[PDB]
Amino acid sequence: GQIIMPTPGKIERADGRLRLQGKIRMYAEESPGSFIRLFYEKLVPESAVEWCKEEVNSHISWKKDVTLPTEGYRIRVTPERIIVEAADDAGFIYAIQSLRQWNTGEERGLIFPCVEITDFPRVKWRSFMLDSGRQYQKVSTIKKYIDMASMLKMNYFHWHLTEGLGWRIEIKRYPFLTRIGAFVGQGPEQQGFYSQEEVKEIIGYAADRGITVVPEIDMPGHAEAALNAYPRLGCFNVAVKVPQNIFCAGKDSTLIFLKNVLDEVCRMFPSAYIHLGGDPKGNWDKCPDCRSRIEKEKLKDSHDLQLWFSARMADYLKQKGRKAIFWGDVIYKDGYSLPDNVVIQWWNWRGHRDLALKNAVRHNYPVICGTNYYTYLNFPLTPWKGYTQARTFDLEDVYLRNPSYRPREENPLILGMSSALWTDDGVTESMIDRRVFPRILALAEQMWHSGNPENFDEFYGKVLSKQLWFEQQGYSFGPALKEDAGTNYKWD
Ligand SMILES: [Zn+2]
Repeated sequence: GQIIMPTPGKIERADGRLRLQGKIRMYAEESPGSFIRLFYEKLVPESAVEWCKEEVNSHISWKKDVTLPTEGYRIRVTPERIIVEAADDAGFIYAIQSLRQWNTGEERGLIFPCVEITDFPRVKWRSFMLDSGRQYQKVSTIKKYIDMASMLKMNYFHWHLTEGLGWRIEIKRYPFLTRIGAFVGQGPEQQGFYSQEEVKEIIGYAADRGITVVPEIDMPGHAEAALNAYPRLGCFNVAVKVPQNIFCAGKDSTLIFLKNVLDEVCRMFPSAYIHLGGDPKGNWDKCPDCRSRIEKEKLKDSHDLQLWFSARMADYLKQKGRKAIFWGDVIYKDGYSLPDNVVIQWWNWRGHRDLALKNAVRHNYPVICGTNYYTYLNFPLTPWKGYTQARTFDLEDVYLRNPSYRPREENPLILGMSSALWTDDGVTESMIDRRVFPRILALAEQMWHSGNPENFDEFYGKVLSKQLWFEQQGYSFGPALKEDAGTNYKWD
C-alpha cells in the first residue's frame, strides 16, 4: 500500500493492484506448517483458504529460493497472483509481516499494489527484552510483546525472568523458587509466575511467529527472591530481606543447585542461547566458603571468583550444546578466562562507554550491542522518579546517535543489537507502550534495514504515517520528541 516498517531493502512498484476477496487458493512447495498459523491469524482465516495441488491455479504461492540469504524473502505481486519466496521459515514469516503492512485496507479482504520486494536483515541478532522479574505481566501481555517483536522483524525475545524482587520461572525440582520467590514483591502487579505449562504455550506462540525465546536466569546476583525460597543457597542458612545477598559460589551445593535449575531451563527453552546475567561482593568478601574457593582454584579475588563461577555455568551450558550470554560487566577486568560458548551483551555506555565491546574483541567473545544510550526504552523522554535528565532520550537521540548502531561491516563477532524495557520503579502493564513506542521503531529500523541513506525527517514521516496502523494492532504511542512530552507528561 503505502509503506512497510522496518524499511525493506528493495521495493519496486509496478502498475496495478491485486484484490483478493473470497476463497483464496494457495500453493506451497513444502509443508507450510511452520509459518501458516501466523498467516491465518493476520491475513486470511483458514476457512477462506483452499490448498491447491497445481501452483498455476493458486492466487498465492509459497516457494523456496535457496539463493536468498538467511531470513530473507522476495514478494512479487502481479495482477494475477502473489509469489512469495524464502530460503527458510523465518523468511516466510517476515514476508507475512510485510504483506500485513502492504495491504491497503481500502476494502474488505486484501488489496495489494503490484510490487517486487526483496528483503533481508542487516544483522543476525535482533532482540527485545522485557523485565518480568521486577514486575509480573500476564501471559497475554507476554504474547503481545512477542507478537510485537515479530511484527518488527526481530528474531529473539529476551525474557528477564529472575530478579531480587521476583523469581518467576517455575522449576519443578525446587518448588519454593516460585511459591515463595514470585510473591516477595509487595507492589502493584509484583506477584505471580510462569508455570512450565504457560512457558510451553509461550514457546509455541513465539515459534509460530519466528521468535526464539531467550531466558535469563540471573546468577550469582539478583538472588534475593531465590534466597527467600532457599536460604541455604546463601553463605549461611539465614533469612534475607527483599529490596523493593547473592548465591554463594563457595558452596558446591549452590553450583549443583544452579546446574539443576539450568537442566530444567534447557528442557523448557530450546533456544541455542541462555542468558546468565553476571552483572555486589559484600557477602563474598567475608564468606569462609567463597574465600576457601579462591584458595583452591588459585583465584585473585572476589571478582575473579565471579568469573570462575560464570565459567563453570557456561561450561555446563556448553556440554548441553548452548551458548551463554553474560552482561558486559563480567569482563571489565581481565582474569579467569571464560569458555568459547560465551556471548557478551554490551550495555553500560553511560558509565563505561565501549569498555565491554573492547574487552570482548580482545578475548574473541561475540557481542550483542544493547547500550543504555539509546536502547533502554525504560528511559523516559523527560524525568520520572529514579530517572533524572541523564537517563532520558527521544526519537532523535536513538535514530541519530545510538552507539549500538554500527552500520559499517566490521568483525563478525558483532552479532547485532538489542532493545530493552526494564520495569524498575513500578512500571505496570498499562505503562509499557508509552515507553516502547515509537522509539522501538528506530531500533527495529537499525536492526533490519540495510545501511542505506535515510534521514530523520524521512524516517519520522514514516513513523507518523504508520502510527494509526500500529495502534490498530494494539500498540499505543508515547511522545516521539522531547517537545511532544511537554512539561508534565504523565509517565504513570
Ligand atoms: Zn559465599
